[PDB]
Amino acid sequence: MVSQPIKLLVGLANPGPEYAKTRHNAGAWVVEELARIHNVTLKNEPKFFGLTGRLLINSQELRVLIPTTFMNLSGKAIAALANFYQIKPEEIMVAHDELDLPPGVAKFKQGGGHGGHNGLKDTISKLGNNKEFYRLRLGIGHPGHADKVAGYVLGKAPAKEQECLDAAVDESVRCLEILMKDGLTKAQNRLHTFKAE
Repeated sequence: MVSQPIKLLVGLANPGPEYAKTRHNAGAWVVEELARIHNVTLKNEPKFFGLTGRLLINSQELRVLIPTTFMNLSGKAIAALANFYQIKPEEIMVAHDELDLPPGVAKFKQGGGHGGHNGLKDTISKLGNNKEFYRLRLGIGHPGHADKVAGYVLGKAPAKEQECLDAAVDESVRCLEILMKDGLTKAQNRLHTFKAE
């Protein structure tokens, strides 16, 4: 129950209103919703290259971060904040859009590659070439063709598809609450049975 590894939750993003509802900001959506439910307004802290907060959830202290960097420079923010607060890579969960899962699905994972995701790739680099941070993989689906991936992830999902996304965001937030109460195994056990329809 009370033991779980996460001290910092990061939602990857590109900055500003034109990118806010693009697929590549899916991780930020999770952080935004968790903050909203827990009555925290994020603070722009230039020292941390991002928007930051602190939540108390089942007596566990959870810091949150939405970088204001380019997506490919996300690691600057994550490292700056984690090094200041003495948070290890293994105590970070990074929420991000996942091409290899469909809209409406999300999964937790420890470690792994970047999958060609520019934010994950920088995060690995800037955390001392350490892959062993946790991930919240928010499915966004994948276009046919490799050459279309950048355009796809920088696009806005159409309405019905966005409903599936928003439903997975919602469950992901519920399951982050469960992570903080019941631990990772039970949180994962619930999240991995979810599929938005």
